[PDB]
Amino acid sequence: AAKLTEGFSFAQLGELYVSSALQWHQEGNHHIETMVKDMTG
Amino acid sequence: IPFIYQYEEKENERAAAGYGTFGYLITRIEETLYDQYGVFYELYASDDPNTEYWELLVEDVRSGSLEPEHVAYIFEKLEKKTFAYDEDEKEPDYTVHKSIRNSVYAYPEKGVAFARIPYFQDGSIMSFDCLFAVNDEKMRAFLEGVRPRLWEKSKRKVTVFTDGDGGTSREQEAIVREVQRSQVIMNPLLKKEIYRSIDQFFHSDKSFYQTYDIPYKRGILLYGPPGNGKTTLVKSIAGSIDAPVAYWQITEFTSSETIEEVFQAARRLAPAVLVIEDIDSMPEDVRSFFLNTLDGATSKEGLFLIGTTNYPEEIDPGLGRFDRAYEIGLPDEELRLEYMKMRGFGIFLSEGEIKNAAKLTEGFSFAQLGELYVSSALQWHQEGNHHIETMVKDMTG
Amino acid sequence: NIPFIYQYEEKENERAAAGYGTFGYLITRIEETLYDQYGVFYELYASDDPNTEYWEL
Amino acid sequence: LVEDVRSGSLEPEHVAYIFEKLEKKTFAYDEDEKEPDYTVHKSIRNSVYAYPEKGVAFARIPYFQDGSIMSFDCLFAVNDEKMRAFLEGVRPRLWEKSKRKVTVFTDGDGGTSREQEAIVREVQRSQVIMNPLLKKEIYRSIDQFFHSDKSFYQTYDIPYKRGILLYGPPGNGKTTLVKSIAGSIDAPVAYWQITEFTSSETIEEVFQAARRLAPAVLVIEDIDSMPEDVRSFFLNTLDGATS
Amino acid sequence: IPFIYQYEEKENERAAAGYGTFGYLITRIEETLYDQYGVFYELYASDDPNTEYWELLVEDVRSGSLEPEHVAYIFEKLEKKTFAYDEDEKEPDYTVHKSIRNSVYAYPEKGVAFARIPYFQDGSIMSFDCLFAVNDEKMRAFLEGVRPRLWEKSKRKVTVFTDGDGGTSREQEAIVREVQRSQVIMNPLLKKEIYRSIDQFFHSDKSFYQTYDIPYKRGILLYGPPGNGKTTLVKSIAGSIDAPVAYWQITEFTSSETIEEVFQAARRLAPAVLVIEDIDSMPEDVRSFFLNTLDGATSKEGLFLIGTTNYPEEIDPGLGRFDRAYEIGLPDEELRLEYMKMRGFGIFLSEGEIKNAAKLTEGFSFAQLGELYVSSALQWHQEGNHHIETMVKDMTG
Amino acid sequence: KEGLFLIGTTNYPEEIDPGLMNRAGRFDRAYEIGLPDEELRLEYMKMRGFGIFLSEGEIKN
Repeated sequence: AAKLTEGFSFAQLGELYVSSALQWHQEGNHHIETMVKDMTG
Repeated sequence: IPFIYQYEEKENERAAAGYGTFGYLITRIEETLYDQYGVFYELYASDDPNTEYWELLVEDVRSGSLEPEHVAYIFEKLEKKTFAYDEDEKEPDYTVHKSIRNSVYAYPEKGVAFARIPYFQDGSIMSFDCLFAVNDEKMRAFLEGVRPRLWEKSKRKVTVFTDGDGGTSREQEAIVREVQRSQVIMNPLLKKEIYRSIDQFFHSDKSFYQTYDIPYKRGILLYGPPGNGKTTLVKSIAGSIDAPVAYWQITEFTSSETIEEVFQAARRLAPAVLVIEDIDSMPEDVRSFFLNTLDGATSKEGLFLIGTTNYPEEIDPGLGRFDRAYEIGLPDEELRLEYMKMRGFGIFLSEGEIKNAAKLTEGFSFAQLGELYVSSALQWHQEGNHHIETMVKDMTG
Repeated sequence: NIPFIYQYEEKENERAAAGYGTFGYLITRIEETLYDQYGVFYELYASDDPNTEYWEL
Repeated sequence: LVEDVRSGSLEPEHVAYIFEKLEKKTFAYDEDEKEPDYTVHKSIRNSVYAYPEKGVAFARIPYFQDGSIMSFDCLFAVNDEKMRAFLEGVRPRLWEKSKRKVTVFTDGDGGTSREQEAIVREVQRSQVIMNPLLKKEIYRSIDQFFHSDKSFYQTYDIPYKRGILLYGPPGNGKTTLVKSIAGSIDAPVAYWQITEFTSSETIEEVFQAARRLAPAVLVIEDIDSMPEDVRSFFLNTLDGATS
Repeated sequence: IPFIYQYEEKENERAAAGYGTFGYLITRIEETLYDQYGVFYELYASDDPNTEYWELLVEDVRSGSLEPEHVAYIFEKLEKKTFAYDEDEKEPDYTVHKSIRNSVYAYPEKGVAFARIPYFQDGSIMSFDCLFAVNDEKMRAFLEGVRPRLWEKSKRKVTVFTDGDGGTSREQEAIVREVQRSQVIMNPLLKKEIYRSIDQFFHSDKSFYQTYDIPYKRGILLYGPPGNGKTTLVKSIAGSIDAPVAYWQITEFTSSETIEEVFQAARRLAPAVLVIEDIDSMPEDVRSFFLNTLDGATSKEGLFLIGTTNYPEEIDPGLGRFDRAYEIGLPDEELRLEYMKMRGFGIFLSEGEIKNAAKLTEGFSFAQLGELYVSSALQWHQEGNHHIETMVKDMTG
Repeated sequence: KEGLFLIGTTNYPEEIDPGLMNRAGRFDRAYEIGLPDEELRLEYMKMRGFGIFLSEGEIKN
């Protein structure tokens, strides 16, 4: 994920963290790469 | 060493002005509370500037709650009755009940009592708001309980802040229409995503935020082309949340001063959702200051901000300083079809007619589907005939 | 037992409340007058009403 | 005095109440304050307090005026030398207390507003992700300025002050770097909020208040948003060195 | 002819409100002054609006001067002590001394006495300022003496006027640094010329102005490219003058109203030098009015104005309405060398090194030579090494 | 009752409201106050006091 996030700010990594964590907490998996693409979207 | 003034005061001239009446009333208020409850109430505020729990008192009395008990009137010949009716508010209240001014009330289980003591001056009738308690521990527990009561009460209401020349104006409004989550017409994939934040923030235990060490706040921006119904959507989202909702109406009077007033007032209802519609209407000289309240070194927690803009360009120059910005486009066919069932086309059309009308309404905004509904409704209510295919083709052209 | 600086004790007519003597007498007389003409009991619902609408009616 | 009483500090000592039937207790809870304080304690109005070791006492004497309740703030001392020494101790006391607060100045219509908050989320230096040699040097100049000695600035008659400017695209640790400073240094930290009401009058109030806190760190977020008709005045204020 | 009001007044109802206390205090103040000094003081101002000599009284008491004698307290139980400490001023004063309010003071040689009589109202404690004298000739000589005392005291200070929204704010400051004429680094030929005016205006007998019939005022403009140290120069000139110095800080609040306030306040310290830095920062709508105060039909005397501008173009459109405008260029080699000895390069460099460094600093501003000094100082204080030739070559590039 | 005599001054006749000029009310005549010629300069220097330190020839020069 550090590689996939070239050009991210820390605040963006932090939004990535909240969104993954929510997914992990509520559904039992994180989907980290989809969310990286959602955010470039 | 010498003294110019050598006059010697009679002991009658030592008396303190106003204290003879006031000390007498306080003594009698305490004697009366003892006679009725068998405990000793003490003064904790002789002219209380706080208004929050005094407004809770009045609403408690007005609404016939059991908890506050009328203990005594102060002056036999001042008012013993009052009414809620104030001609300046949007929604009149005609409730008649025992007066607050000229009365002593007690919350006997809480150990806290209230007296609004009348007096005459210049030239109106004013009052000292006096607060009593049986001991320090009960006084503190009462204060600690104020905000949770205000919170529960504001779930049941919507609070509009309208910025004016002096400052912002707070206005509470009845939730005449409750909003189920199934009535939020929106891209399903993005509806799912937003509600992950919303449900965690408002409809779950708060431990999540401590477990992952995540600031307890959020700010999302909803943007898109005009007429896409962004405003009706945000109200619909807000209405699905089991927490007080506050609307902030930017005006031409919005300054960095109204901003701080509104955010401090919303933050008193935390957790609360704060709706900011057309944040692009706010003056350019406060926008730098505004974005700092959301992400600066002294930004605060407890608020879920939701803003709408037609010009994402101008709000968040980094487009990014809101947490997420979501595009609301025009509705595709399935959204158009949900809309038509929710708005009540099924009144006058068969399911085939709805499915068809969803299919023919390509490029239609939600507003246009609404204007279609009203115009199609009259015809069915005027002519027994709806003529939607004729009306969609005529509204496009 | 924490001392009190102020120890003067008040004679009973120092407890009189400013302006209430005139005001309460008037209210009382207005109630008696209304009773004498209509045989029903009127009481105060507002001692200085800020609403203007029904006053202008 | 209020904060000393509110916090249960050993001095002052409650000496007496003034009126038997005015308040004996109060509570800090002010709904117009962002941090609700629910502490109940002995009343300030209607009480006498003494700092026996300092020889100074306080009475907030109530009285009635136009209906409403007011007070005289009466100050007592045992002698002139005690009074002076007490006064001379006020700003060192406020200095210490300000190390454990953050001061925020927000420019409003009249002028600036001071509020003392605690940081909503504290930030240690280890949570600041940054090039270590950039980090090291930024922290070293701050840490040298307050804890090395001023043998340099006095020897060479150089005013004892410094400023650094942090810049870059948002969301990469500027704010985080700043917030890491309040916890991390033995000196107060003040934030200055520029607004559309920022004026030369506003700039004077802030530096006078900031210099009363010195040695301190003064943070000016978004210094670009300072209005144009006060920039020159701001430069003059910076030059006028209280060291 | 008839009279509506026929009520007949008891002689007790003729009494004048407040006069019974006041006349009693004045009588006792006079009795007490007689008992102590053996003369009769009379009231000359019952609530004096003048503040100048009342401030001289307070500073006299505060500074332990012998001249004002404490005569009596007014009320036994009001303050007998006070302190100078006011948290609103930049420089706190911790002096404790006898109170002014609640006291009677006399200048017995002068024959003038002061009483600040306390009273209670709304709801604070205020005072009547009462002024007494033994006769009219002494009263007048006292008044005539006020301005010369204020003048001597303001030599020892610098007064800053900062224009604000309500009006200008006067601020007195300690002369922490005295400035000898040899520390004014400046073109020698023009230094000589300016000081001809200055020495005549401030450091000589004033008869010159009457002998040649020459208005007793001056206004010079100092201009040049930015960074030429114009501001540090004018402060250095001002600090060499044995007369009160007043700084006027134009702000965005400067109007024709602040102008008149500042000039009338400076003119009270006449002869005084009035420094006006960056007169080009003043609003264009008051500039016509401003130049009239210096040369119009009702312009006044007593002031030596010194202004600085980077835009001589905009200040004095006749470029001429100031008396002289002098260009301050960048320093040539000998000025650069004086600067380096005055600022303290000789701490860490040999004379050869100074001479050399003056030679290599062509095109250097005074500020740049200053920034060179600080950066060269650390190195010598950090590395035992200065490396000026390396640092000049690096600062140019 | 009885008569205001107005005297207006300007260093910028171009910026004058033209309505002010050549009316009997308002300003009916205007005069230019220009640089002094040599005879007038010499007159000014004498009354001013240049003769205190200058000779009759130095002043003429």
